[PDB]
Amino acid sequence: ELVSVAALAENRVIGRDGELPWPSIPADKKQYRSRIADDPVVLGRTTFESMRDDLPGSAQIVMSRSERSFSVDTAHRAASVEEAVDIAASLDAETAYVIGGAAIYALFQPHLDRMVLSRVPEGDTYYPEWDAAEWELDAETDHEGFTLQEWVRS
Amino acid sequence: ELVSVAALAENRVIGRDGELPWPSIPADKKQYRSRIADDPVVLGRTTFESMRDDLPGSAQIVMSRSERSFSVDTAHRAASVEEAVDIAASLDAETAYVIGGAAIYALFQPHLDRMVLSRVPGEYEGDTYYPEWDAAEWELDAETDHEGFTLQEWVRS
Repeated sequence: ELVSVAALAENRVIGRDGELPWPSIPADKKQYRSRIADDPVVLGRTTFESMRDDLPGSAQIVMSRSERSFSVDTAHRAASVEEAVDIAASLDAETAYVIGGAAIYALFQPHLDRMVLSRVPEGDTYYPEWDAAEWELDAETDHEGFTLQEWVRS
Repeated sequence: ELVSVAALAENRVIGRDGELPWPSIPADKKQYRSRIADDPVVLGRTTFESMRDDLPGSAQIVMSRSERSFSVDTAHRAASVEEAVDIAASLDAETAYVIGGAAIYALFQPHLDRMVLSRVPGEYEGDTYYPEWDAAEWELDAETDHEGFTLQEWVRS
């Protein structure tokens, strides 16, 4: 299954300028990074290179509008949602996570099975709006700085 | 203002592996083609390609990965929502429409200002869908019955 990890405020903002409107949240950062640590990740090309020191999962399916060969042996290039899913399927992935950024989210949201949202309580980039009546809140653990929600399709 | 125009059955289906899944409705097509007639139209490369004999507004902002040469005097290229708004800002346009396909409606949904949606009335089988939208975020500006569909104009809250 296809699932996205995202931390977003009440107005659905995920980013202002470049990154976070909000400050600290290491509770959040421990959480998501543990979550995706052993399964394939799907990410924008700039987020990939913004994490060259500490790469996000089992592998990385990198969304590029351009053909790219990578340094890392675990990095892959996908040009579409379909191609990404095929790469993860060739990896024998059980699940693959969509961690950012905004264009990638919008793009994958129609194909998403589950959503691990960190509800944070003014910006330009956004997490896509979902139908509240067509997703069941599977879990809602209260945490430090935010409140983690896993949302499944009905 | 960015505004989409789409026709979907119940299930939000907008197609089946090539074309419309529902048959007739030329009152849809007349009103949709005339709607977008003069303003710029945001659309995909394959949707543009297929529409080459007709072509929907006065200038077409073609959303594609590849940087492409287009020998059509006004049919621009875009690699993002942002670039696509810049180019319509450049053409002095008031309104920019998203004609789609499915991936493009998705990419433009968090930026939309309006949705102009024709609700074709039965359930159909498909594979390409128009995106879901939160009930709390959108207000229904108007809704009219016509033959074979009902056009809805949804403004954001």
